Amino acid sequence: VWKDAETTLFCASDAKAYETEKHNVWATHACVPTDPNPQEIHLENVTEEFNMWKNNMVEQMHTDIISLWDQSLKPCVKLTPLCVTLQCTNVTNNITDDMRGELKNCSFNMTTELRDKKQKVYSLFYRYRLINCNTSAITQACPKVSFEPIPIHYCAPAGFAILKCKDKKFNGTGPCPSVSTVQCTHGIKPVVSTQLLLNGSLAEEEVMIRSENITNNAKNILVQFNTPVQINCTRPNNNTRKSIRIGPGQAFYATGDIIGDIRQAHCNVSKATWNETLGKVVKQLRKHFGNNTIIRFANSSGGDLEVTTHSFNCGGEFFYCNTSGLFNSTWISNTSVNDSITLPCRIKQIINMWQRIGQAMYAPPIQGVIRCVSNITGLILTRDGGSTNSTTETFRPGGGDMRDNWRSELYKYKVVKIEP
Amino acid sequence: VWKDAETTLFCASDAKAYETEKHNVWATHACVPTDPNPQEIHLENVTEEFNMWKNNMVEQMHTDIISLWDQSLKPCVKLTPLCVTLQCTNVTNNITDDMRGELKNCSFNMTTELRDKKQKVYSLFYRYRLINCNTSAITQACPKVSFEPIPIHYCAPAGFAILKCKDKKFNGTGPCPSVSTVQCTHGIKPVVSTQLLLNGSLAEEEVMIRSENITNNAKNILVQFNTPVQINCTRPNNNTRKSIRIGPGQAFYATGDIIGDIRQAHCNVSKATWNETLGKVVKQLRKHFGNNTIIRFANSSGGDLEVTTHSFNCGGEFFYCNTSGLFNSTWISNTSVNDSITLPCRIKQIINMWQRIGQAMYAPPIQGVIRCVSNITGLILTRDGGSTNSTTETFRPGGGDMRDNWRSELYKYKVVKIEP
Amino acid sequence: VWKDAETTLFCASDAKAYETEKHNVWATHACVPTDPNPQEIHLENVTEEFNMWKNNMVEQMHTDIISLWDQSLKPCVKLTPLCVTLQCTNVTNNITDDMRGELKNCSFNMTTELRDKKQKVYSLFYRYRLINCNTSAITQACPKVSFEPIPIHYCAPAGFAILKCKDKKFNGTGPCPSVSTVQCTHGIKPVVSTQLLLNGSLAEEEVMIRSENITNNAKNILVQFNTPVQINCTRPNNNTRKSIRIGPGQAFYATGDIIGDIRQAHCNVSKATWNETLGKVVKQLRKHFGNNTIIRFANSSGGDLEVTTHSFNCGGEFFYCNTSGLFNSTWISNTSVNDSITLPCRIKQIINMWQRIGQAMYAPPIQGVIRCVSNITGLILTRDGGSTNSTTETFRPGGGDMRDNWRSELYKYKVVKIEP
Ligand SMILES: *[C@@H]1O[C@H](CO)[C@@H](O[C@@H]2O[C@H](CO)[C@@H](O[C@@H]3O[C@H](CO[C@H]4O[C@H](CO)[C@@H](O)[C@H](O[C@H]5O[C@H](CO)[C@@H](O)[C@H](O)[C@@H]5O[C@H]5O[C@H](CO)[C@@H](O)[C@H](O)[C@@H]5O)[C@@H]4O)[C@@H](O)[C@H](O[C@H]4O[C@H](CO)[C@@H](O)[C@H](O)[C@@H]4O[C@H]4O[C@H](CO)[C@@H](O)[C@H](O)[C@@H]4O[C@H]4O[C@H](CO)[C@@H](O)[C@H](O)[C@@H]4O)[C@@H]3O)[C@H](O)[C@H]2NC(C)=O)[C@H](O)[C@H]1NC(C)=O
Ligand SMILES: *[C@@H]1O[C@H](CO)[C@@H](O[C@@H]2O[C@H](CO)[C@@H](O[C@@H]3O[C@H](CO[C@H]4O[C@H](CO[C@H]5O[C@H](CO)[C@@H](O)[C@H](O)[C@@H]5O)[C@@H](O)[C@H](O[C@H]5O[C@H](CO)[C@@H](O)[C@H](O)[C@@H]5O)[C@@H]4O)[C@@H](O)[C@H](O[C@H]4O[C@H](CO)[C@@H](O)[C@H](O)[C@@H]4O)[C@@H]3O)[C@H](O)[C@H]2NC(C)=O)[C@H](O)[C@H]1NC(C)=O
Ligand SMILES: *[C@@H]1O[C@H](CO)[C@@H](O[C@@H]2O[C@H](CO)[C@@H](O[C@@H]3O[C@H](CO[C@H]4O[C@H](CO[C@H]5O[C@H](CO)[C@@H](O)[C@H](O)[C@@H]5O)[C@@H](O)[C@H](O[C@H]5O[C@H](CO)[C@@H](O)[C@H](O)[C@@H]5O)[C@@H]4O)[C@@H](O)[C@H](O[C@H]4O[C@H](CO)[C@@H](O)[C@H](O)[C@@H]4O)[C@@H]3O)[C@H](O)[C@H]2NC(C)=O)[C@H](O)[C@H]1NC(C)=O
Ligand SMILES: *[C@@H]1O[C@H](CO)[C@@H](O[C@@H]2O[C@H](CO)[C@@H](O[C@@H]3O[C@H](CO[C@H]4O[C@H](CO[C@H]5O[C@H](CO)[C@@H](O)[C@H](O)[C@@H]5O)[C@@H](O)[C@H](O[C@H]5O[C@H](CO)[C@@H](O)[C@H](O)[C@@H]5O)[C@@H]4O)[C@@H](O)[C@H](O[C@H]4O[C@H](CO)[C@@H](O)[C@H](O)[C@@H]4O)[C@@H]3O)[C@H](O)[C@H]2NC(C)=O)[C@H](O)[C@H]1NC(C)=O
Ligand SMILES: *[C@@H]1O[C@H](CO)[C@@H](O[C@@H]2O[C@H](CO)[C@@H](O[C@@H]3O[C@H](CO[C@H]4O[C@H](CO[C@H]5O[C@H](CO)[C@@H](O)[C@H](O)[C@@H]5O)[C@@H](O)[C@H](O[C@H]5O[C@H](CO)[C@@H](O)[C@H](O)[C@@H]5O)[C@@H]4O)[C@@H](O)[C@H](O[C@H]4O[C@H](CO)[C@@H](O)[C@H](O)[C@@H]4O)[C@@H]3O)[C@H](O)[C@H]2NC(C)=O)[C@H](O)[C@H]1NC(C)=O
Ligand SMILES: *[C@@H]1O[C@H](CO)[C@@H](O[C@@H]2O[C@H](CO)[C@@H](O[C@@H]3O[C@H](CO[C@H]4O[C@H](CO[C@H]5O[C@H](CO)[C@@H](O)[C@H](O)[C@@H]5O)[C@@H](O)[C@H](O[C@H]5O[C@H](CO)[C@@H](O)[C@H](O)[C@@H]5O)[C@@H]4O)[C@@H](O)[C@H](O[C@H]4O[C@H](CO)[C@@H](O)[C@H](O)[C@@H]4O)[C@@H]3O)[C@H](O)[C@H]2NC(C)=O)[C@H](O)[C@H]1NC(C)=O
Ligand SMILES: *[C@@H]1O[C@H](CO)[C@@H](O)[C@H](O)[C@H]1NC(C)=O
Ligand SMILES: *[C@@H]1O[C@H](CO)[C@@H](O)[C@H](O)[C@H]1NC(C)=O
Ligand SMILES: *[C@@H]1O[C@H](CO)[C@@H](O)[C@H](O)[C@H]1NC(C)=O
Ligand SMILES: *[C@@H]1O[C@H](CO)[C@@H](O)[C@H](O)[C@H]1NC(C)=O
Ligand SMILES: *[C@@H]1O[C@H](CO)[C@@H](O)[C@H](O)[C@H]1NC(C)=O
Ligand SMILES: *[C@@H]1O[C@H](CO)[C@@H](O)[C@H](O)[C@H]1NC(C)=O
Ligand SMILES: *[C@@H]1O[C@H](CO)[C@@H](O)[C@H](O)[C@H]1NC(C)=O
Ligand SMILES: *[C@@H]1O[C@H](CO)[C@@H](O)[C@H](O)[C@H]1NC(C)=O
Repeated sequence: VWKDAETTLFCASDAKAYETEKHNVWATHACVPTDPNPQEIHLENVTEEFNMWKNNMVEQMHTDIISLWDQSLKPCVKLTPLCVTLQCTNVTNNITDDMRGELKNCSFNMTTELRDKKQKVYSLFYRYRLINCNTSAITQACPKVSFEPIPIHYCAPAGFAILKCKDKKFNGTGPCPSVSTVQCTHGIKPVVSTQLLLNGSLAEEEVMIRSENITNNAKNILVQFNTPVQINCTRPNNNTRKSIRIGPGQAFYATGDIIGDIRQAHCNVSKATWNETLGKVVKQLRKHFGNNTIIRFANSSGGDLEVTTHSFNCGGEFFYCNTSGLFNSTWISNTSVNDSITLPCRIKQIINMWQRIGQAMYAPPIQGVIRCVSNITGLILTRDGGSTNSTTETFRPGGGDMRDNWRSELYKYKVVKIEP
Repeated sequence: VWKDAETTLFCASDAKAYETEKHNVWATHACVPTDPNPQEIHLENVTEEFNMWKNNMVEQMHTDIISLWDQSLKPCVKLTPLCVTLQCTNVTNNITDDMRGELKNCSFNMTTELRDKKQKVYSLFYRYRLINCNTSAITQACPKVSFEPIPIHYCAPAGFAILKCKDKKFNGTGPCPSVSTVQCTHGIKPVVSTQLLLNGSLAEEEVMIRSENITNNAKNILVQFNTPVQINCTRPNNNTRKSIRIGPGQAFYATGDIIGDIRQAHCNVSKATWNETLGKVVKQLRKHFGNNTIIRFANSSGGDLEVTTHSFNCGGEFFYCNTSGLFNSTWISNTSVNDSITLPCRIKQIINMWQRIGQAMYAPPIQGVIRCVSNITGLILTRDGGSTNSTTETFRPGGGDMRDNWRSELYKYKVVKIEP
Repeated sequence: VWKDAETTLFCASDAKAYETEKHNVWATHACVPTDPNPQEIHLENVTEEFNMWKNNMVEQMHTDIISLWDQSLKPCVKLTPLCVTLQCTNVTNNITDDMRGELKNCSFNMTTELRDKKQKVYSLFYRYRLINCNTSAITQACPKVSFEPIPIHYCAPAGFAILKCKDKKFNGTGPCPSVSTVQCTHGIKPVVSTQLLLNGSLAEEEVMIRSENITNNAKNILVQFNTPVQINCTRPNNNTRKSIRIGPGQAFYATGDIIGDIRQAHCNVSKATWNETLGKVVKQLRKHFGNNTIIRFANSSGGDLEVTTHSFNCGGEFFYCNTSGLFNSTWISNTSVNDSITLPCRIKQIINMWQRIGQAMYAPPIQGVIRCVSNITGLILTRDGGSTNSTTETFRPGGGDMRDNWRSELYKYKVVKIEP
């Protein structure tokens, strides 16, 4: 007897990591070390039926990680008071292109100690007077933290197992020949991004495309790669940490010292991989739903900054990248058709977590010149509903609900229970 | 073996209701649906001894509901800051009877956004300058809530039962012939009122009077009816909801728009029922402790507004009703002796829950013209200690501890445990 | 089978005490009464091996009591706002010795009710204008509390026991002949002090010296006495309680009324006991590690006020005592060698609990003339690393981590588990 769908997930993690960093603090507090036994061991026959996209385990891991995020919001992060009005100026003494600025170094009036005293203080805002924040601001900061995803294992309890499709070619709703039962997963990393999977897991054989409804264009298409497309992101913006402890309740930072004239925040994607991978993707597409069609990739359709750009994190700052460089190639149905692609990005401090309960700020980006090298492990796509007179199919970057990213990770795990 | 008194109560509730309304939110969070099995099934003989007024289950349900009320106090309700001074005026441009006003439309100075800015704002106070609140003010309000009692079932756990006296005529301390054992109650509604039971449960046969000590006038007398006396309460006061979200931490309302000039807030009790019921009550009284006596009913003896009036709620506002109309009849011992009784009521926003930890405000009464039809299911009485030379007995409305209302509801449930 | 080290401790306590006092509130909330059975009963043979200083039970009781202290910090204690600047003066109108003052009666400006009104208010500071507090101030106060250690028993759960060395002469790392197993301890009192144990437990036979590493001078030496050295502490400082409730959120006190000109805060230690005890201690020392050496006792080496003085409490105020009177005797190796010792002490309101999360204030010391008689049950020592050419050994008062005080109390308890 195998019964499914039980919100019960054990956890596993730890080696050299402890506290400080918020991910490390979280894994430390919610996980125990693992054991290198796990045998799974598939048993002969025992079914061919499965459906990864109707897994409530995903929704569990999701709501869990979010609630944990609030549990991190509790102690140090400051929901108040200082955001009122900002006396900002610009570093531009001559100008072209009407740049203005995303980053501004500003002056302020700040409650320090005692009653109603102020001192002149530096403040930076990522996006002149006023302007403030809109109706909420939690400021994370904190003395000892950081933000790098840490491997988290999901295990089944006592009297429970987890079946796992080891079939390389799964239709997602469908015929699976090899079912095994593991007690605990290998350890999943919590990478929060859109459009591409960064870090994550690779396909064992060939590139695999997966959709909950290949006809319904509103449903996402998790495209998993057998190979990584490079992406090196260097944001050489510089900020010097100054945490002025002037008052008991108050804990204020001061960023925006020094110089260096860094261009925005910068990134690259490395293309050879992107050439073969995109060609092979249009190959898979044309060997699935797309039989004879020229495939075109336009950029994001529009929306919130988290939706229009590849919004991901390089350690707690929220990067937004113009994504035209990833999606600007028309793939000819007839046949297939040192330089690297350089993508324009921006660092944000003010992000909107949760629902609107509050905004989250990583206030003192420490040091400067911080490059994050990543492996493009993925694509999340939504199809642009087209016609058949166009003799072409258009595909756009979609996403937003990270639960889709977990289905893209939790695709081979379904918690099940055993009965005599 | 049957051992009693265990603070362990399972709960049951839900059908179409979900969240929003605070009662709905509570039942949703503290209850699971029920099953329409329950068989009770009385067993032949098995005792005649019981005592409803020494039940700690009542004290449990009570403390539970109150703690739950604080659990509702947590998220949205605002204990601070704005109550300081009020710049109020009156709508009276000509006058008789020196009415002044219970309700006032007032002007204020309000922290909106940023640092130390204000804007002119409407404010209403239910009860000229100043005056404020006394040393505490929690303001409930909230975007999605309401307040209507929701059926809550109390069940016994595993290895436990609940004996239930199905005897129609119980002396309260005494001889009960039919004991049954149910797993879960039919579902009790949390009606917070004094003097009368509103909604609640009716007596199966005749009117039943119940007292913990019929000699001790300090002990309450729960008079349960076999029939409901009508009470229709129309408060046609009008208030238009304006919730100005000016600042992140601040959430302010604005009531007191429009007009219609409604007299106070109004109510009615329907009398024919009240005639027969009161006659029958003096009948029961004269067939119990009152053998040969003329029975008179004077109004409340005095005290806090919650004690002098029939303080009940029509959806979160606290109504206070002049109760002379209910208790103004002298019942002659000799024999017995379309018009409806109309009662004067007032709506309050500022109530005192708990102990003095804080006052509770339902700040934006939404809409206007809100009529609540109710069934008078009850009387809670205290006797006026009289003499025997008066050749009369006087009875006054008492109450205050809602636990008495639960004994008036939890009268047929006593949690018990089973042993071999 | 006996396996050790399980963070599981049952608790026991209560007789006549209830709430109010914080210790009473704590024992009331975290303990159930006990039973006067406990039989322990040693069993013949069954080992000689033990090690009291590697007990994680101590660390458990410690972290528990501290977390409980924060749980007391929650409701009434005020982390804010009023500490800004103080307008203080002195009662000295003529002077010798440049005394200044530890205690000052001061004037202030205080938010009372409404918006931005103040009234002239008395304030006392234990340690002229300004000065305030440094970067945190929690103010305890509260309407109904106090602070006197209450006996707390530690018990082993189900399937667990606690072995107990009843050997009078234990080397601490070593050979123990009599092991017994109790379910619950006799009840340990939470005395927070340094250098001396006050209240606490006495040795059954002779004076016993105990060290984790008798060679390592950095390790503490818990010297347990078979007899108490007296210590009577009379602080006849007077303060009159005035709690002005001016505003809803605000709860302010007012101390520093009346007079009496009490000298600081005063104390005594009674010496005859101290004579024999110190002689016997140098006896034990010379019969252990000190074979032929003149033993000298200098005062505290320096540090925070909690480290330099015998920092203990007389009911919630933190006393600091000049400790030269305890350690000023050179003990001749050759042979041994009504007046009472009077020690100078100071009462503090501002103490630093925890880590630096915040300072704790007992704000209104109520009444005046409060004498606490105590039994000196102890010594915590650290050795001054000397030479062998000096032909003398010097010993200094050390301490600070109260866990050492619990090892000094939890010395005969090690929670263990049983297996077939
Ligand atoms: C608590 O207990 C107390 C008693 O202890 C109860 O107190 C009652 O409170 C209610 C609420 O206010 C009172 O109701 C109002 O009564 C007003 C006076 O009514 C008397 O006089 C009228 C003549 O105007 C008379 O018709 C009434 O008797 C009628 O009803 C009885 C049965 O009850 C019946 O036996 C009679 O035959 C009468 O029925 C005739 O008239 C009816 C209309 O009134 C017709 O429907 C029927 O077919 C027949 O022709 C009674 O003697 C009365 O004026 C008020 O009516 C107003 O306002 C109502 C809203 O509150 C609204 O619904 C009505 O339509 C009406 O509005 C119209 O008229 C007014 C002015 O009359 C205009 O301002 C409006 O603009 C509107 O105009 C329209 O109609 C005009 C005339 O036709 C026309 O010109 C115009 O063009 C428009 O078309 C209220 O009904 C009640 O009086 C109180 N009772 C007592 C004993 O004092 C209370 O019930 C109880 N509470 C509860 C919860 O139970
Ligand atoms: C801070 O202040 C500084 C000054 O202190 C200021 O400096 C400017 O910097 C910018 C960027 O380098 C310069 O912009 C470029 O100007 C080029 C030259 O334009 C002049 O000549 C044009 C014709 O030249 C063509 O043909 C001639 C043969 O005659 C040939 O030799 C040339 O090489 C070239 O082929 C002429 O059209 C132009 O005048 C136009 O505009 C003015 C108004 O500004 C108008 O009045 C005229 O009627 C006419 O429309 C001018 O005289 C220019 O070629 C170049 O344009 C190309 O590149 C841009 C992208 O960069 C394309 O958008 C465009 O389509 C062309 O492909 C570009 O515009 C500018 O010249 C400097 N200003 C001066 C005075 O030197 C900065 O703006 C300030 N900011 C900063 C941070 O530096
Ligand atoms: C953005 O802002 C960030 C800050 O938020 C800023 O960070 C800088 O990062 C760079 C690169 O890592 C640092 O540069 C290095 O600085 C080293 C330390 O220099 C300090 O101390 C010097 C002496 O130190 C010796 O002795 C001290 C004890 O006294 C001991 O602690 C040290 O370990 C060491 O033994 C001192 O001379 C120096 O001050 C010099 O310069 C200042 C002006 O800047 C001048 O006022 C002084 O008079 C003096 O000349 C400073 O106080 C330094 O050792 C090191 O130098 C070696 O390496 C470089 C190559 O990297 C060689 O060129 C050089 O010959 C040496 O071998 C190097 O210079 C810098 O310290 C950080 N700044 C801060 C504030 O921490 C980034 O620069 C900014 N980034 C951008 C993009 O703008
Ligand atoms: C806003 O301002 C307006 C004015 O702009 C003002 O209007 C008043 O409205 C009220 C309520 O309707 C009126 O009060 C009533 O007055 C009745 C008439 O009183 C006059 O006459 C009295 C004797 O009349 C009797 O006999 C005569 C024949 O002589 C006969 O026609 C009558 O029908 C009646 O039978 C007389 O006593 C009285 O004068 C008394 O008071 C004045 C001081 O005010 C004093 O100086 C006199 O010496 C004497 O004591 C007056 O001249 C009156 O009958 C009626 O009283 C009965 O009812 C009330 C309950 O309503 C009972 O309490 C009382 O016991 C009686 O049973 C009542 O008092 C008043 O007349 C209006 N004023 C004017 C100027 O017209 C309002 O006050 C303001 N407020 C609002 C919102 O409207
Ligand atoms: C408030 O104001 C009042 C005034 O209104 C003021 O009162 C002072 O109170 C203090 C404490 O009681 C007094 O201090 C003592 O003074 C003693 C006397 O000193 C005088 O005489 C000294 C010599 O006397 C010796 O020899 C004579 C014979 O000649 C013999 O009879 C005496 O008994 C004694 O043996 C003399 O040296 C001294 O003058 C010295 O100092 C002044 C400066 O002040 C300097 O100019 C001189 O050159 C010289 O150095 C003075 O004339 C004194 O004996 C005593 O000292 C002993 O005790 C202290 C400890 O208390 C030791 O530290 C010291 O080593 C000695 O053992 C002590 O100093 C003082 O006299 C009062 N002042 C007056 C004017 O009467 C307070 O200060 C104010 N405060 C309060 C709260 O009261
Ligand atoms: C430090 O400050 C604290 C305050 O925080 C202060 O505390 C005082 O503690 C002392 C000692 O315990 C108290 O002294 C006692 O006060 C008793 C009460 O006196 C009050 O009431 C008197 C009458 O009371 C009778 O009737 C009332 C009802 O009316 C009833 O409640 C009582 O129980 C009792 O039956 C009243 O006369 C008295 O006022 C007198 O004095 C004031 C000036 O102080 C004057 O203005 C009045 O006109 C009047 O003369 C006061 O209001 C009192 O009964 C008691 O007296 C008996 O015992 C003493 C010996 O102890 C005998 O000498 C005396 O003859 C009586 O037998 C005693 O005096 C005092 O009340 C506390 N103060 C406060 C504010 O509570 C300390 O003094 C300060 N300590 C230091 C070191 O400075
Ligand atoms: C998928 O979507 C299409 C419409 O886009 C619909 O026709 C089809 O029935 C859907 N499949 C499922 C399983 O709902
Ligand atoms: C970034 O570095 C990796 C190797 O670490 C390389 O494969 C990749 O091509 C680089 N990215 C670009 C755009 O050059
Ligand atoms: C990047 O994308 C935006 C829309 O998201 C588009 O308008 C813009 O032209 C693109 N930028 C580049 C460099 O192509
Ligand atoms: C607001 O304005 C009123 C006068 O309209 C004044 O009495 C009051 O002091 C003002 N309050 C503030 C916040 O200054
Ligand atoms: C009931 O109250 C009366 C006094 O009012 C008293 O005489 C009687 O003993 C009481 N009964 C009980 C059970 O206490
Ligand atoms: C209503 O009751 C109050 C006392 O609570 C009494 O003073 C008043 O006279 C009564 N009012 C009416 C309308 O009878
Ligand atoms: C309170 O008054 C003092 C002078 O008595 C002054 O120095 C101080 O600034 C005042 N504080 C406030 C709140 O203005
Ligand atoms: C005790 O400390 C001394 C150094 O002071 C060292 O020589 C000895 O090895 C230590 N013993 C243990 C058990 O570490």
